[PDB]
Amino acid sequence: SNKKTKLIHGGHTTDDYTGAVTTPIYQTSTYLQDDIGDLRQGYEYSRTANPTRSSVESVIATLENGKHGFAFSSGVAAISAVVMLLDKGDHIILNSDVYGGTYRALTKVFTRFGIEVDFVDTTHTDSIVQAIRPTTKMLFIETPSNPLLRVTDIKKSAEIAKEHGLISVVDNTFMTPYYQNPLDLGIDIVLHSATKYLGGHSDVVAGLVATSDDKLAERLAFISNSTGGILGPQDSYLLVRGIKTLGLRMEQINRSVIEIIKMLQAHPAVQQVFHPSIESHLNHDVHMAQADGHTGVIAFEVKNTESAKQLIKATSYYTLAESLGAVESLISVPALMTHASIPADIRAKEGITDGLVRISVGIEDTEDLVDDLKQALDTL
Amino acid sequence: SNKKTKLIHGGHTTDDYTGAVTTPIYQTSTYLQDDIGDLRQGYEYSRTANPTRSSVESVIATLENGKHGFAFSSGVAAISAVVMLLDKGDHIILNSDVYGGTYRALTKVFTRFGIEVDFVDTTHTDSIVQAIRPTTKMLFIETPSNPLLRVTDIKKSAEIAKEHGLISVVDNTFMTPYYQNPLDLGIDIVLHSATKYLGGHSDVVAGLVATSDDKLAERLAFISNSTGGILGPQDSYLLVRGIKTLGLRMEQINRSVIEIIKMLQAHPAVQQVFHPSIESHLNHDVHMAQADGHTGVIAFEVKNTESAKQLIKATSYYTLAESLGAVESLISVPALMTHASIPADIRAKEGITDGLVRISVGIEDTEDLVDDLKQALDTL
Amino acid sequence: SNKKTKLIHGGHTTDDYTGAVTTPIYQTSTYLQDDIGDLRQGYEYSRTANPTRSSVESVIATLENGKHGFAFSSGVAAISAVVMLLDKGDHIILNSDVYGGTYRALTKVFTRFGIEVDFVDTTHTDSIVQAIRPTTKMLFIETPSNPLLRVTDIKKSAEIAKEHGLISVVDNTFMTPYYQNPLDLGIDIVLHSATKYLGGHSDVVAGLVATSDDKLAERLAFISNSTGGILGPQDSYLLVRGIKTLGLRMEQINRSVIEIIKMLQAHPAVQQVFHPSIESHLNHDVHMAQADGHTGVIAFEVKNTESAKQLIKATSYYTLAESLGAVESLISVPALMTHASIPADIRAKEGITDGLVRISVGIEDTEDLVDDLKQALDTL
Amino acid sequence: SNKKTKLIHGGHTTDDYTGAVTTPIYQTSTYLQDDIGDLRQGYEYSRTANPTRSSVESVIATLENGKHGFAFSSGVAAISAVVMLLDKGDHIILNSDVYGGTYRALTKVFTRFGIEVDFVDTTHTDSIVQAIRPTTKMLFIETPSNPLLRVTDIKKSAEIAKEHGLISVVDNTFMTPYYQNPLDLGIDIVLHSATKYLGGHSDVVAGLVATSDDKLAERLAFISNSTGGILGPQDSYLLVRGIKTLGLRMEQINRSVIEIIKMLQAHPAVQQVFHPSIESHLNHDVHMAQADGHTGVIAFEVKNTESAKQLIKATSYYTLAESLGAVESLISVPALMTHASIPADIRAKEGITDGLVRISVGIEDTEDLVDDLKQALDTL
Ligand SMILES: *Cc1c(COP(=O)(O)O)cnc(C)c1O
Ligand SMILES: *Cc1c(COP(=O)(O)O)cnc(C)c1O
Ligand SMILES: *Cc1c(COP(=O)(O)O)cnc(C)c1O
Ligand SMILES: *Cc1c(COP(=O)(O)O)cnc(C)c1O
Ligand code: NA
Ligand code: NA
Ligand code: NA
Ligand code: NA
Ligand code: NA
Ligand code: NA
Ligand code: NA
Ligand code: NA
Repeated sequence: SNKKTKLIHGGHTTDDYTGAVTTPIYQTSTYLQDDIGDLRQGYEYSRTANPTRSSVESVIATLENGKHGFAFSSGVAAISAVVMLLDKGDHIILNSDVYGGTYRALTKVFTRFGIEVDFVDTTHTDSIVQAIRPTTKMLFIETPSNPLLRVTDIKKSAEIAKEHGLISVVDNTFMTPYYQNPLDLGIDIVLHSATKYLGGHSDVVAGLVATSDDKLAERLAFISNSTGGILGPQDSYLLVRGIKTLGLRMEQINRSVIEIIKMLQAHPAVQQVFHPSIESHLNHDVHMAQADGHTGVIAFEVKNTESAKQLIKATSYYTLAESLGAVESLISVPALMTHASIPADIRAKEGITDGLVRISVGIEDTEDLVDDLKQALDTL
Repeated sequence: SNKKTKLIHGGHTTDDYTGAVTTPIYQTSTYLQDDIGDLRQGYEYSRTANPTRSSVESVIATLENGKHGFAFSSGVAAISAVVMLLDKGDHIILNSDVYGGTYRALTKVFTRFGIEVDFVDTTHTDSIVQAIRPTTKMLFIETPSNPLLRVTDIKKSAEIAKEHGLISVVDNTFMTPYYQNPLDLGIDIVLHSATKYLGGHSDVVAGLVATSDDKLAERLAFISNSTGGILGPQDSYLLVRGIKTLGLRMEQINRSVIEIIKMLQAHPAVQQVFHPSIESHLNHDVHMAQADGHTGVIAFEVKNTESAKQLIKATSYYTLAESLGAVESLISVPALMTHASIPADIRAKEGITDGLVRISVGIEDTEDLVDDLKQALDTL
Repeated sequence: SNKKTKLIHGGHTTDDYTGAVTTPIYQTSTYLQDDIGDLRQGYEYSRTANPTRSSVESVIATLENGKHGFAFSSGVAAISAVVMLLDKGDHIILNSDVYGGTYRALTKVFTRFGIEVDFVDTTHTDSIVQAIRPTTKMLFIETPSNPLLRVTDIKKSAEIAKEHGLISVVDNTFMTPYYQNPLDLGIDIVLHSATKYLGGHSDVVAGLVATSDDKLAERLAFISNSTGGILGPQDSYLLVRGIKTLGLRMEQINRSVIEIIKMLQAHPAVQQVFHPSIESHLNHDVHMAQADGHTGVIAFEVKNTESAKQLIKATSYYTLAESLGAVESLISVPALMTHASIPADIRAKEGITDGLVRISVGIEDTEDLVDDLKQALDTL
Repeated sequence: SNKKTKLIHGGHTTDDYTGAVTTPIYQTSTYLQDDIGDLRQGYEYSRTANPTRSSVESVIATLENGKHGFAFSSGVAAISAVVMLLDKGDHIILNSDVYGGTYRALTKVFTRFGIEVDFVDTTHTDSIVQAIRPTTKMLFIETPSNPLLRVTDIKKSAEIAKEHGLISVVDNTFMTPYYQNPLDLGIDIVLHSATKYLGGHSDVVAGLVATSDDKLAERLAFISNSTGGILGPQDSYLLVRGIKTLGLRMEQINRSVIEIIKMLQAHPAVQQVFHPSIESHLNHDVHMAQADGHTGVIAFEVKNTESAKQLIKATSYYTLAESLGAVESLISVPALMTHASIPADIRAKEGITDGLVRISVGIEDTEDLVDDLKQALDTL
């Protein structure tokens, strides 16, 4: 029925055999066959299928309202598998500010295999239509994006993709299936870095993919089996376990996000704040139309590198580390940690200023997170 | 010093911090930074590097006498990473009877990305020289191969590759580093399905890669980080644990292999036996020159499908399952399980007869394995 | 600062060495010594101390505002260790309705070792004073109790224990440290079946003990080391992980508990409801004075065995299984599952009627849990 | 049939449900019941029984030729459970040099519960007969003992126990079931610290118990369920995995033991050597009558503390750490590490001289272990 119930009872996460109320961890590579070709429960080799992996695959399919789930050894392994649906000479349209690892994979790996990519500003969906070439096969969209949280209209992207025969893909990592369901809006394939919110505890690197399309699912299964970027059973188990509390975690994070944004907007040492909940944010109305909650990632401007570093030193409850979606609140400086490759003038042009801070809101008490960040900002 | 000592004390498999005599399992995705960019021990994000994965990587590099190790989510993920060293338009020479998963990946995935492949009979190394095209970049060799155990001269392959500027790769799964060290013979890259002998216990799917080449290592690290087919920490730990007993297991397997082959050659219901220890086997002398032991995989002919199936039913200690390198002895019928896709007439032409049986010798008592298989053959 | 923050940042649950943001899993039994007797970080043998176990021990000590934590292989192993603080001839006072496993251990194991026990109704604390013998050494109190949720005044129990030289112990399983802190009220020792709420995911059997008393801690450490009921590192890790979401889970459970109790009190097929939040419940005022929330365990009466069984069959979201504190809502019938040993007439006398149902409220959506249980009650 | 085959195929270590060739890890606390009291496969609560624990229990029962197995959180938890078969006023006879942890448990824990113990020299079995009191209920024997490897006649001990109505117990840790089977010689109960050889990889703390006696098994099951010192599922799994290679490891260790003892006896810086394989060792003939191999623990005398410490510093392949039965060879000095509590004069009287060295032989190459220890002895 409701979302918090579906998180607990959706998917197959018990043992039919013993009745165990959690998925057994099948730390195994192969399976007895009673006769040649007769598989007791359909398992024959863990790369092809593993019962613990099958459990987390059924969870993500259920939560995204798809039919088929796939678990990969990382988010970028999921992305790489989806890109390998295409051939040399095929073309992909992506949003201009995709995740750095996605940008790296596409422009430094798959470009050597002859896949062509263009990065366009998808906040206006007619820019997608202009970029469509005769060779375009795929539209790949993150929303909201990192680190400036640009929003793309998912449903219009799906219609454009359908009209032009494109496979549509949404990287739904930042919103999670608790708040945004791209398959319900016509998207062909949805994927996640489960390393972030889904696992939720900073202790699994994993990617998840769901689709309702039988033929796309069969092609993904073939690629997964052939290139072998499969999630292991122990990580599959920890993913299933972490997903149980996804709703509670996301709701705590959202309460804190609202209060933190009020504080940031009021504070004199903060300039621009980037988050889709802000009413003046581009495509705010579009985000509310396609999601019923918010990501915990917020970016905001302080004055310069020195203020950003002192902010980090002065906070007691914001932890300096890579990644997002932890139970701890995380803090980082994109210009130094994710975009330090880009020359400074182009960084500034894109809005990645020296004093741009990104926080990933965790599940600490709301008042503590607000008060801690405010008192640290007061030291500026 | 000697091999069994190096298995125990080679690589870094203790905890410098606590002194723990086994590698801690870092079930973690990210790492505190004391200041922006300052990593306490060089770790920042588990996809890029994880201390448990680093441990198994240092073991495989040590055991193969290389400098750099890489752990992937499966054997075929390791193979896929190595193939991705090449670009569209590049050409690969492989032995004609490569592992089915390798054949599938190359001819159904990477061919769509414009990598060109030819499968040639490398048992004569001048067939490699004939196949070399202006676009050839890589020579990929398994030895001995599956399921007929064809042997390829590793050292001459390495010289040919050096002379023509080719990256040379050996799939060393069947022999393990305990018996065959391709990097010592001039090969650029050695790889393994650690799913088999290295893990040794049928409970991890994993691939391992080693090289001494700094620049190839840097390219593999970039591909691993970008396409994300990384082995998880729990599987990395179980791999390190299984490798400790590799020498004892391989030596038990070899004692049984010798006795089983004597029995098979003497038995009237057995026709041809395929194994590199047989003196009339093609390139027997070459195998002894490049290895100091034997794989546990043996193939042999019985009369037909019915005899093969009754053999399986009559054995008490041979287990019908996919994979090899278990502690249990495994039995299978290639024509029904690995080559059933190939039309029957071409199967017979290649020597994959209906009555071709493959066994993977385990670590059960030698006399039991010999006696069990003999009494089952007597029922034919 | 506030409770939800302390759950995330309290205790030592990172790796000082690598910076890993989660506790490494030390699957290890022993530790290198640089010289005889010099331990790098104080570890020498995992039974005596293990760094992953040390992490969960520091969490429970922090959450209960104690100084010393201890992790055992189960709740009853923790209880057994605490009982072994006493000698033959010593006497224990416990509440009359202690957990069945505690009753079993005391009256069928430790009674054979000459420990004497009396079970008294501690809802009136003067009954403790009357039961105190010259040989009494320990007062052991659960509050609230199972399955009728009787409440005992913790602070008065602590004063009585101090006045008469008794070691005071509270089994704080049902309330968790999120809502009730016995050490802050003068109790000597607090313990938990971490199998329930603390782990929270039905996937660890474990006991935890905390104290502020240096000398009691030293005696518990000696008993733990000597009788060896230690929690393993993998379970220790999963406990630390589950505790992160304890606050969010308990708060969801409490919202559902309030609404479910309203429904139960209004429903015509329900007679008596047992829960400390009900204002007419014995020692309701005492519970509010010593706790700032509620357990998720509720008991209530339907008509008979048949109604209880049909209730179970008609619910979609209440799961029939043993244990409590899961993310799933659990349902059971004490007279058939925990008290079937007791003759029926004595069952009825104690209030364990045939139609007494116990539910453990999980973290499903509140409206679903209320509506599901109501519609099932309507079928009666 | 033969021992190495029984190690692989004995016990139930596959999944009947999926066919998985390894035991699934049931990281779970509780189990769905289809109706009240109807258990799908007999499981209801993991403390009472867990399917992964059940697997390792069936292995130890099979390997010791018993009927019932029990897995505890440590060796001393197994010992404590067996001691709790007795009541206050009952008396136990143990060998005079039992393991220090066993001595500690008995004389500092269970003595407070009124169990009486006498430690006698069981190398002459008539000393057992003399020590038998009217209150004696149990005979507890280690053979061979630590650190001087005294041998006790198991079969005569069993007959004495039967004649006088005693429960007989053998701590079979040092020999393992691969070489010595006390239940076959009439002993009632056999137990192990699986922390040592059985796990074999220094990464599990665990105890195992086997018996053929239905009534003793029922009493052990009740004590295990009631005091809760149960082994967890992950450790149970690693135990099952480690036991697979027990035969190969023990045989490698035995080859090295023979050669090392030759070297030690010939070396001028070595005085007495203690090991049951030495023909002049007390009860050498008795050991050969009840075992078909040897423990890897050897003790030998050098001159003094300084020589012992320099020996440790000069070895490359002997590791200074607590415990035994690792894949690594371990070295220690009892007078400083296990018997430093005992005054020096009594240490010397018992034979625990300052220069007494204990080694636990691992699975490194035999020639390396011999040569390394010899060259280090030459520096004396
Ligand atoms: C309610 C519920 C569903 C239905 O989810 P929708 O959001 O309506 O698609 C599925 N599974 C479970 C377990 C549920 O409780
Ligand atoms: C002997 C030894 C080596 C050297 O191995 P080679 O085969 O000579 O290359 C390396 N590491 C360890 C731990 C050794 O014992
Ligand atoms: C707030 C806080 C504490 C203090 O907890 P009290 O309830 O005041 O005893 C301890 N640790 C952490 C991490 C905290 O945030
Ligand atoms: C041979 C064998 C046995 C019999 O063992 P004994 O030592 O004769 O008691 C039991 N189980 C298996 C799997 C065996 O192979
Ligand atoms: Na479900
Ligand atoms: Na669709
Ligand atoms: Na080493
Ligand atoms: Na080279
Ligand atoms: Na902390
Ligand atoms: Na106190
Ligand atoms: Na078996
Ligand atoms: Na007997």
